[PDB]
Amino acid sequence: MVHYYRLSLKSRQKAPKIVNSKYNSILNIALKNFRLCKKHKTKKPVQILALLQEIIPKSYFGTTTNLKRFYKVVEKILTQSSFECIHLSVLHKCYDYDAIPWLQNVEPNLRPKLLLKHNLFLLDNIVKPIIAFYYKPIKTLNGHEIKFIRKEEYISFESKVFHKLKKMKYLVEVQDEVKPRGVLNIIPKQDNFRAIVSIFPDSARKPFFKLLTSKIYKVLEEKYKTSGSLYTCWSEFTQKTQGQIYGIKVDIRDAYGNVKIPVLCKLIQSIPTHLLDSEKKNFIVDHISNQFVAFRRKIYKWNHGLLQGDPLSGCLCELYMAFMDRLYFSNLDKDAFIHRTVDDYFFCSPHPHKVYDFELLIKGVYQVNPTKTRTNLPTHRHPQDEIPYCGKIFNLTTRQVRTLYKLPPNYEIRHKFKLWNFNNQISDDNPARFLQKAMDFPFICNSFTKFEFNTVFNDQRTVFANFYDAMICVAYKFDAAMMALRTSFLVNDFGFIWLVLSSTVRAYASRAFKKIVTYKGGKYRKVTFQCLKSIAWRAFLAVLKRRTEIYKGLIDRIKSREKLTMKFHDGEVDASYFCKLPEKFRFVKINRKASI
RNA sequence: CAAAGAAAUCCAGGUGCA
DNA sequence: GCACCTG
DNA sequence: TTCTTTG
Ligand SMILES: Nc1nc2c(ncn2[C@H]2C[C@H](O)[C@@H](COP(=O)(O)OP(=O)(O)OP(=O)(O)O)O2)c(=O)[nH]1
Ligand SMILES: [Ca+2]
Repeated sequence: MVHYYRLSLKSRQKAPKIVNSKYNSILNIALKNFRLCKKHKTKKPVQILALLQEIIPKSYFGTTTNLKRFYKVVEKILTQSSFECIHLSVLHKCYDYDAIPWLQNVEPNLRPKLLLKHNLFLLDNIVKPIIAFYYKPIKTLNGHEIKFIRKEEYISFESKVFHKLKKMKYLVEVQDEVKPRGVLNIIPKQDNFRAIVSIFPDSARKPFFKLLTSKIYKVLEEKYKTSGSLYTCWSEFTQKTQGQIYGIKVDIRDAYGNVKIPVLCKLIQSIPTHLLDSEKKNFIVDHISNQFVAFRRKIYKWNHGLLQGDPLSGCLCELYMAFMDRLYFSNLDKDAFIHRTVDDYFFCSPHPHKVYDFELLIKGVYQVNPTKTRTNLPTHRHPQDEIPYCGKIFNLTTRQVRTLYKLPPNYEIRHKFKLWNFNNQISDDNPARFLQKAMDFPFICNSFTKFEFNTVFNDQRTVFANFYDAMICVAYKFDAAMMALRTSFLVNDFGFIWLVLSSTVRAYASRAFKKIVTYKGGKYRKVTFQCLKSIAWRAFLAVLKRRTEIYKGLIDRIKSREKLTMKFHDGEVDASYFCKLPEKFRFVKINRKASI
């Protein structure tokens, strides 16, 4: 039933001085060296694997190659993603049992069991504790990526921010007997920070909060102009605009923090009575006026707009922005396009000065985050025709929409994928089931929308490009799962791989084909299932070719068994885009190596 | 002083999947 | 329930 | 880098 070992540090344990009789005495040496290792702690940087080599004697491992099996697991811990696991059997399979000196008295029957127990003891009582002793795992919020930060460096960063917040009077200490609603967490955010409350899990008032949220959204639906969907707005705008489109995307700085609580309170109190009780109005006003958080053994009032991480802040920020929109961003020209997602505005017009006027208007009403502004206005510093907005890239010149992929340089793309689920575990002899979950649709489904696959404003050229890019992601997930099979399942025979990949190619082409038919428009010429299959195969080939030694036989079947010919039925499509990794995808890191 | 342990990743909405 | 996305 | 709780 229990197949997985979690890589996360939370599973660590307090080590004893010695082990009991049924554990072998060899661990006492590592325990002794472990305590001695901490007495030598230096601010100077440390390499964990080097430290373990001073802690765990070679004689524990027997052969130096048996040591490598264990340390490969540690290296995975040092480079883990959120939720990542390994198979427990990795801790005892294929070890050289004849060469482990402290097992030579145990019967051949009982050896693997004992090695699992001692390896687990080392990992849970020495390895993970020594990592946690030196480092703090920071969840970076780019996929499931984790970065390990020296504790001194993390505390120093956190103390800078906390001092700012007190100095600005955003955080004000109250008496320690005031009850807080959660714990303040300062998360690193690309050289900046995100102050959130981690809300205390209170399941008693969750139904009440859902009720209040539903009430606020009914106020919004009933009393405020409901914007068309982003897709409908772009479709109608591109259809009626004949010239060059000009446009701007802007982002509000510190959006929740700059909600003016006195204005929001007045707004809530003016909601009509049939839409919100007097008690519920008073409850919300009291709720957002008295925000109390715990931090480092003290209790603070939060006095900077709405607390990020409180469940009610979401619908209340929307209420505030809808009000701002009614006051300031309504009755705009019929010519123009506008759409707002939370604090992000996308404004376009065929008239450049109207885009300029909108920028001036938005900058008078809000404080803008100027690092996030994107525009093709010629007067601006670095104009560009591709505007990122709501996870898509809108090309103002060609009117084409492409999926936005967030892949910084030297980003390990495996951090995007959740290959292991501790609640739904898969046996080490069921590699097929592991791959089946890895190739399921939902993780990539946001690249399979009407934005990518319509032929209303998108040409076939960009429909095919969107599909190829999505299948590049799928192929990278397949590769990441394959790495997991060989290092954790220890799969020897890979016969079934050809079929899963064939079924996966066909399932994804079939999903794209249906979306293309559903969202067909005037730019549709001819899209064939066969052309989509060929594109999907070429995406896999482009990714598999990054490890041609491992995938040589697989690459060779693809080329000898599958038709890779692409009848685009559109002379504007460029075939060479489908013969190589797109540039955004060409530089992602695919080899994991510990740095700490 | 020594050791041990702790220093808390949350929320709304969306796509959907099956 | 799952696993992605937006802010 | 702090805070408890125990040698
Ligand atoms: N609880 C929570 N709220 C979030 C998260 N991401 C965004 N929000 C909410 C609160 C932010 O104020 C608002 C705008 O999102 P941003 O990502 O633009 O952050 P912010 O505007 O706070 O700061 P900025 O100056 O743009 O870096 O959306 C999140 O991960 N957790
Ligand atoms: Ca913002």
